[PDB]
Amino acid sequence: FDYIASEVSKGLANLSLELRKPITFGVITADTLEQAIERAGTKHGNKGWEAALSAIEMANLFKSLRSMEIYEGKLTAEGLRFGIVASRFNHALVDRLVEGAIDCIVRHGGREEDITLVRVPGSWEIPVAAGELARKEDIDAVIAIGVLIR
Amino acid sequence: FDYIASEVSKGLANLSLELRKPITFGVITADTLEQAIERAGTKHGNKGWEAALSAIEMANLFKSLRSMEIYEGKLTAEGLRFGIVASRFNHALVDRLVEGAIDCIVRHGGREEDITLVRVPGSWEIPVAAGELARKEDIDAVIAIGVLIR
Amino acid sequence: HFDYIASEVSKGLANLSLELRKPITFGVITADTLEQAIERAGTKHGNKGWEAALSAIEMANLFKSLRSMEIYEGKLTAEGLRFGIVASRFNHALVDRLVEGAIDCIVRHGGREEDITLVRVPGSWEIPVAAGELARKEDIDAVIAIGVLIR
Amino acid sequence: FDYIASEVSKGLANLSLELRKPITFGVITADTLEQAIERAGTKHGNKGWEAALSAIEMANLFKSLRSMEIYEGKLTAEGLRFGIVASRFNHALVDRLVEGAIDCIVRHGGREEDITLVRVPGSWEIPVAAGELARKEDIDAVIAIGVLI
Amino acid sequence: FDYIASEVSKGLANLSLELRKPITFGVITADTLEQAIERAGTKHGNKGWEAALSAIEMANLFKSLRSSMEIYEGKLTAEGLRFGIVASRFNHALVDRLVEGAIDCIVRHGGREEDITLVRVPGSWEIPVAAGELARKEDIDAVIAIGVLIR
Amino acid sequence: FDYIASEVSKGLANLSLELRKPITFGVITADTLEQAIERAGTKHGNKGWEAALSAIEMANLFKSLRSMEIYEGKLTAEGLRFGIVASRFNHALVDRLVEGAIDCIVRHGGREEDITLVRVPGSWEIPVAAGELARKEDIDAVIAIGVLIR
Amino acid sequence: FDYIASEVSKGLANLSLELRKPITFGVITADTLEQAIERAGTKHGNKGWEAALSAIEMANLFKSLRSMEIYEGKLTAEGLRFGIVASRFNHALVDRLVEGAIDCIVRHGGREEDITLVRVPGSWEIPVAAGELARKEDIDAVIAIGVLIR
Amino acid sequence: FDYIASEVSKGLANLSLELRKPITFGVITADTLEQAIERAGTKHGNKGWEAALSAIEMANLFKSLRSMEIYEGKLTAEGLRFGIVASRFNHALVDRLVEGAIDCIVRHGGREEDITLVRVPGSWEIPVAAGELARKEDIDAVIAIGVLIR
Repeated sequence: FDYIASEVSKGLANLSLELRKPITFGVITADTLEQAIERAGTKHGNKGWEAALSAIEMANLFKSLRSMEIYEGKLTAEGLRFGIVASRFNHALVDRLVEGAIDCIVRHGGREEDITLVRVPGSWEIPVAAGELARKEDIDAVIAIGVLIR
Repeated sequence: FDYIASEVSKGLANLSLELRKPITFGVITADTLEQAIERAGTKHGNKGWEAALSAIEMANLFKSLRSMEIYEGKLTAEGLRFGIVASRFNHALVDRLVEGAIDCIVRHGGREEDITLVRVPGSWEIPVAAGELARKEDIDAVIAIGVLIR
Repeated sequence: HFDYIASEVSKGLANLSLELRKPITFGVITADTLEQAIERAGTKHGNKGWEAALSAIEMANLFKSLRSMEIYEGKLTAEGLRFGIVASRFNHALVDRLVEGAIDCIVRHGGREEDITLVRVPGSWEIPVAAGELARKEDIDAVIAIGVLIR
Repeated sequence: FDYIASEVSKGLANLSLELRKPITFGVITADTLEQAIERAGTKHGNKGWEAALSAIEMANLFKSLRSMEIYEGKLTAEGLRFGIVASRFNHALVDRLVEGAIDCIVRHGGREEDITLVRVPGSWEIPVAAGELARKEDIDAVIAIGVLI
Repeated sequence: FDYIASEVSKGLANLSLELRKPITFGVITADTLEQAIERAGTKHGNKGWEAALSAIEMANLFKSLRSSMEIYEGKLTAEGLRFGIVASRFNHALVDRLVEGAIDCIVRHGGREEDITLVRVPGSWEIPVAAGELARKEDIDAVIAIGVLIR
Repeated sequence: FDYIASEVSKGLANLSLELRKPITFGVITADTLEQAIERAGTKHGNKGWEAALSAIEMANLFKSLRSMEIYEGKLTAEGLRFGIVASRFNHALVDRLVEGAIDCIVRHGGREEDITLVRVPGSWEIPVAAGELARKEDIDAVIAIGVLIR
Repeated sequence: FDYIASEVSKGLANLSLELRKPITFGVITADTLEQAIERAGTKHGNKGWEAALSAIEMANLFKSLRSMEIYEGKLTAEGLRFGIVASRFNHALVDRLVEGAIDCIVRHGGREEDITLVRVPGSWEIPVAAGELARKEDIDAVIAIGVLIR
Repeated sequence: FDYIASEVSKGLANLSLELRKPITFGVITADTLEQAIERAGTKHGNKGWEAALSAIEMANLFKSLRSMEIYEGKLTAEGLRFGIVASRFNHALVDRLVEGAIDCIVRHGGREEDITLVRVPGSWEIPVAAGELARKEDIDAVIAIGVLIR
């Protein structure tokens, strides 16, 4: 449970730096399933909801980036395209996180036609699968959603 | 304390219903300054930030109102004008809430050019000032920011 | 501020009903513990949404027929009437239960889901101000307010 | 838990002040069942009887008003018009209260032809229902009858 | 209290299956008059109100019965339906309340008082035989039996 | 008791503000009989006497209103037309308070020809009864006399 | 509870004998709610699951029935049509019971389009509704599902 | 002592919202006379002094009201006209508060020729009396001064 968590963290960071595209680390790491529930305990501040919010800000920031000069990202998600990769194990909480992230995009102006969802068997395969979506020229940001119970 | 809080709450409610304009009650009431510090710094976001978010949703919902039909408020505030009333007493926390409210409105797309801010000396004078801002035609939402310490 | 909100909600809805001259049912569950809200949302015989919708149908028919001796009362045939439901978002797990119960009662009494307008609000404070617009719309015959207040 | 009781009391009082028309508050408030049963008895008469008597007295006072001048109303209700609004909850006692109220109006010279009765299912809907009869120009007095357990 | 209650329940059930027509068992069986008062006092409506509601639902269900899977349910719109009611006479203090509740339920649910037939019997022993005649009438869509059984 | 007292207080206050006419709140709110007896049987301390005196000062204030300027009401009751409403329930103390109020006005120069008395069956209908007396242009002040036993 | 349970059981038995069609008695009789929870807590298939299995076997038996010869029914659900009467009372447990019956029929190869489901208000109305379901020609087996709380 | 305090608070708030004119709530509510003294314990921060300061700011704010837009009131009280209503009961502290409020106006530039003082018998009559001054077109702000001992 330690190898997988370390590897996915390293892979996501390396992909983001190499490909120059925002990747959000929406991965739940909990030792107990109860704590994993509390990370998405019926609150609107779900892990997927917060990750989607950060992804929208990062994408808008890179659109402009690519007194003094101040750069920051808006939350206007309209006209943007996002990719989402979700793990399969323990899908009871995974589905909740996916719904929250999709809700955040739609509520802030995103369209479901520009949202691509990919499902993977295990969290170990998240980085390799997300690499394809990140390398796609028609993707502005990538959100990785998973759960790791120890 | 209790009487003042009751007066401002009923005053804002009466103004909202009569004037037909969304008004958010971003007034934090606490018996101890320690509780006020908790409700002002880094707990689940600034209360002014939360109140600004609620005001944005209500403003868009009213704009829309102007199977089964479902009505909901979009969180994008492009072209929506807002008015903020802030107390002066305990400006250490009041300025914190004003920072959160302005940050929410600006980062959600609303330009700061259309934001009007009015300062009042005490919490007792919030309803009367909001009575003028709400009666202005070019105001789409009113946010009241105040602190009540017992 | 549970007490302040509950008092404000009751006062606002009552004043709206008198001023706007249109029935507004108060389907709000006020509880201090989550268990009491679960008890009312468990549909042991019927949830408050079912009961509030039932009362609203009679009120709409009564005003339809009103607007020895004379006795005025409303029937429970909900066909041909349109309803406006305002649902809070806080504790939406129980709110969805109440909304489903109210819709079920209206549908079973001859109503159609096409003639039901649903409005979502973020907080209980925004229930009165949002409900006012639906009541002012002349095509709406009744207003149902559904919400939960936990202390 | 008395939010409904507070709302109906405030609504009725404000209606009377706004429209300048007498409204009688014949509502029994009791958290226990037996006290409501006692108030529906005949030891002091039914509350509907007392409410109807108050409406008659107040209506005559309004008609007369609109050494020291003294204004008071008689208990004769010939030729007047009354609007009675009653709830259905706990109708086992509400029916007797309504019967007593109508009995008082009829036996005090009033005619049932002018008695207009409005039926509501919940006590929350008493003020809004009264908003119609009270706004009618041909209603001399409004009576509100309800039970709150 | 024992034999009479068993016979009336068995007789109504046998008539319902034989004639294939809904028959509601609105019979209050109590060992003490206080229990009768509990079922006579308003508990979300009197037993007659519930019995009439059940009769309406069953009648519409039979009317329908005579995408993924066919689901049939009964609506509460009693328009154009004819009902027959049989009631006992003993303990008429509560019996009149029950029959008034049942009549009020049918009327307020869109039904017309013209299409309601009422038959009175001296004791509960004569309920099944009268119910059989009303059920065998072709112009009857449902039968409601109202009675009280005090031990 | 609680509902009746709150409604009477709010009703008289709203009528006074709306009609801009002085109205005195001479209502005894006691939980026990002895307390009301003390307040309606004080040695030269009748509440009706005190309420009438207050009405005299208010009327003299409004007649004038309608270094620095100072406005005050003189305690002379001459030339004032009063209106009095008296509850019928618990008439034992109501009559005492009415007599005390009449004594105060007459001993200050009031004429019984200028006092109009109206009786109300219950304390609930005091506000509506006083609402008509205050609406006559020839009435200078309104005095409400009532008793509330808990 | 005694009269209801006895009459329901007797009526269903008489209907089965008269109409010559399989009717299974999936009515759970309990004094308290604990017996209902344990018998519906997906132990190895609820009462509805078992009743559906019994109905399928009986339907297969009558398909062919209606040295020595031995007749028995297999556990195939293809080509068989079922009607289910479900009580509305305590629908929180009724849904689990009816779902178990549906799962047994579907997983035995049965198709959902042959299942006709009807809801009844009370347990007393179960026999009369079951009579119409069995009397229809296109119905092969009848399942009665109800909960009796004492 | 509770009815009077609630009624005067409601009356002042309603008058301010209805008439659109600043009204300052300089009313002392203390359970003990010692605490009432401490609210004006020889300090320059008296209740009347603070109320006058708030009144000056509110009046200047409304004069202008009737990057972004920021509105706030100055303390320049010159050329303004104020009305003061003071209760009579317990005048030992009332006179101190009145002197403090007058001192604040004069010290910040106000003139005694534009200050109108009205004295009322009891605190219950403060709202009705203040309504006249508030409705006067030659009054910019109204200050209500009173003491309530419980």
